[PDB]
Amino acid sequence: TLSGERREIIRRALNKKILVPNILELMPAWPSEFQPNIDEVNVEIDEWLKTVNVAKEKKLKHRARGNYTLLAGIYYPHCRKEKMLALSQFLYWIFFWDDEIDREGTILCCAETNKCINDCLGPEPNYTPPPGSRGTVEMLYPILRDLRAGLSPVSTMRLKQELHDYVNGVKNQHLPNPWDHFQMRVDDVGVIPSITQNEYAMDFTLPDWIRRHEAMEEIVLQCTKLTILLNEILSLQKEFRVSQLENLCLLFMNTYDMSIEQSIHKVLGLLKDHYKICIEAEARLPWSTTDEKLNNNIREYIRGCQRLATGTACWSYNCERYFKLSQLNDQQELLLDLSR
Ligand SMILES: C/C=C(\C)CC/C=C(\C)CCC=C(C)C
Ligand SMILES: [Mg+2]
Repeated sequence: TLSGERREIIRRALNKKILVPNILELMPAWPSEFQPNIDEVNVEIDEWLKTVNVAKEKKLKHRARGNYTLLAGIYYPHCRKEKMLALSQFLYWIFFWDDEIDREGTILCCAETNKCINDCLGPEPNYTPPPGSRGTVEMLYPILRDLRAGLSPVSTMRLKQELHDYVNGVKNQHLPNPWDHFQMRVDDVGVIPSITQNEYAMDFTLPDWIRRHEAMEEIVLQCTKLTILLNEILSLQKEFRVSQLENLCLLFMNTYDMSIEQSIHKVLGLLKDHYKICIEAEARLPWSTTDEKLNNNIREYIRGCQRLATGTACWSYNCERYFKLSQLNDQQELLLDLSR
């Protein structure tokens, strides 16, 4: 039965301590940087959060442990400070929304959220939340409006589809097979809208014909996979402690009777594989022989993709969403601790 499988995983992983190498070292060509106005933007974010209709203690737990302005600051380290506000607000939205979301309640929330996405990003814009909107939907209307104000319709269409994909993936969601779990996250994970928001952050539009080029599709895919893989390792302690066993490390343990150490090693191996694929795709991009602006846009778009992966790791090593920062030693090696 499913309960026997879950119970045995818990039995095998309980109280295990695993030292994880610094994941940033597995992506050595891709540097991590910090937007220089994070503190100033956080002051704005704190004033804004007072107006958000999410419980005070919940907003504060996210602000304290997640501190998503820092995440935006690492995703978008070269944007101007004026862009940082909407970018930080969006991350507060998606984490609040994911937190707050009972099959009926989920279906209703997803429908109201998809409606907001259509209202704000679709061909007949309406930025006014319907009366009686829940807090995590009401707050999304002005965020999408502000993002759309700094986006071409080309980029807006991609953001719209990507947000629908995220919301519908949440709606749709034996222990599962590890590869089924991985592929589901590759389709469903909320990271692609962050790649598109680099176009907002750096005020440019990547043309569709380049976005659809096999090598650019590959880079987006590889960076999505890399972000998932490192998140599986970095979130293992958090998820195991609330008995959320659908973590890739535990699924490798279950399906293949791997030890927890072997399974983490396997995920780290996949990270290195997909990084090398990603790097090799750059040579195949349709770089222009003449157009500096176009090539700067291609460069910025792929740096945005790479920063999703390095930035999610770097942020995880600089906040307390996933573990206590005392669990890092002086080499940024993480001592996971699956105690309860
Ligand atoms: C799966 C979580 C991560 C890869 C961390 C970075 C992800 C985002 C910034 C958007 C996803 C938001 C969620 C609440 C899952
Ligand atoms: Mg996770």
